[PDB]
Amino acid sequence: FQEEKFTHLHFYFHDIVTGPKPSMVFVAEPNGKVENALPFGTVVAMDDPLTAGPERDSKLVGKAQGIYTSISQEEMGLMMVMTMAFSDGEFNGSTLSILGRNMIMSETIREMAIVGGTGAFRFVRGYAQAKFFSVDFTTGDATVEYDIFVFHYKG
Amino acid sequence: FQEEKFTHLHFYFHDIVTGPKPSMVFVAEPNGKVENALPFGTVVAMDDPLTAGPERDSKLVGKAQGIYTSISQEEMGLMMVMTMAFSDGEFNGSTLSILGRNMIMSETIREMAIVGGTGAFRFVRGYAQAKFFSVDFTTGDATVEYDIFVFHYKG
Amino acid sequence: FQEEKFTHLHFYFHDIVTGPKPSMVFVAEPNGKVENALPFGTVVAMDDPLTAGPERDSKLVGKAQGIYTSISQEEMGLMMVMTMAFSDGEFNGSTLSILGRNMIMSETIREMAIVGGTGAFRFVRGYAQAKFFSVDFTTGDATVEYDIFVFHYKG
Repeated sequence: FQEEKFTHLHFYFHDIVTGPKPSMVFVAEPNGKVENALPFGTVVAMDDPLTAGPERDSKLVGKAQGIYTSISQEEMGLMMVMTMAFSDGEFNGSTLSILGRNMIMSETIREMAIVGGTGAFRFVRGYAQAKFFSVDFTTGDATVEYDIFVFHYKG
Repeated sequence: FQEEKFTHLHFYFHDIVTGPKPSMVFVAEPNGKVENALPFGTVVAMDDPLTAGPERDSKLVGKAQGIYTSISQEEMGLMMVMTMAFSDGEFNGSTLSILGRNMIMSETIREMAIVGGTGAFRFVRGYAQAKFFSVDFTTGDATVEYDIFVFHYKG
Repeated sequence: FQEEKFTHLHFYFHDIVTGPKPSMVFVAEPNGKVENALPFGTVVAMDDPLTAGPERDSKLVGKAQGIYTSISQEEMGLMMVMTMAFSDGEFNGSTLSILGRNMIMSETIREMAIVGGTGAFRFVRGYAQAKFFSVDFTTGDATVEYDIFVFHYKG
């Protein structure tokens, strides 16, 4: 391929459901609630911290902001529609966009396309691989390890 | 163009509204219901079978999973935000992403960009053409013929 | 880069909240209403005119159709999930897709990736820059200047 730059991004995504300041909010629950899962059709909006380490209080490097939707009638699976926006590193203000299926119950390493980027990631080509560091299905709290491989151009 | 592989995909998308196990669910209906249409602002989540033939019981080849939104005040038109995920063929586990307008009342052949892909379709370039095989606007039941033309790389 | 065509698009986006025929509708308001802002998790569907000039009654060149979501807990910021569809110009029926963060309170020039296109914009590569012409946060009425730079191919 012809891109001028390659970058490996590695960080941890936190969906914080419990506690006094959750990172998300239910947008729609057309099938109500069920224990340990999000019923088909549930939509959640997220403002989720991205950190350098698995720990919530490790260095904040960005936010994953968007919505996820429960899109499977047979198991819990999510559609992620979101940006990853970076704020304390080598591409402050730059973003990556994701529109990807996320089969959190049946795939251990989950691939999502990078469908766009801005700033340093204008015209980006790339992909993301997500895997759990920790998940509690009774509450929804999750810490998700991301590796993103992006090919892009001079800023 | 420079891609190493080309694939023509051809299948049928089923939005099943009637019957004992619909494939979709209303997420939001801010303008209620109207006969034979989805009012502006309506959002539906889908877990829609993709089959090799027009018949519902023909070979299941994947699922179209995501949301569609009624986005026109003047006619019924949809925005599709979804993945197509393939499960019984040459690219099991691979997906394609669509973020496209879908003017089901005023275009007979409807083009939607492939905005991303995974697995076999990592780094994909392509487009989809959709046209009705059958539609019942009084219920919403629809069978939609898809041709997708994708350019991609070795797995 | 290798594209055969380049096009500079310039137009004005109107989100019309006040008046007898708003261009949008609230889809979900999980955190209710607040003065001068859209609370985190709010989703709006839009059928927004695109015009050649800042004036609402200047030449209609297309529609921006999709949803925007309030995705920040700390300031008002939007995720745009939408198509721009053109109707009275050099690419009638063609569309561009956007999946981008839109930090309307903290960035004066806001970049969004073009994540796909159709028709004349099949296989497009490009980006959008948005900046206010006018905004009234007490009502939500906004006129937004867009420049879009797209690289594409013969039709």
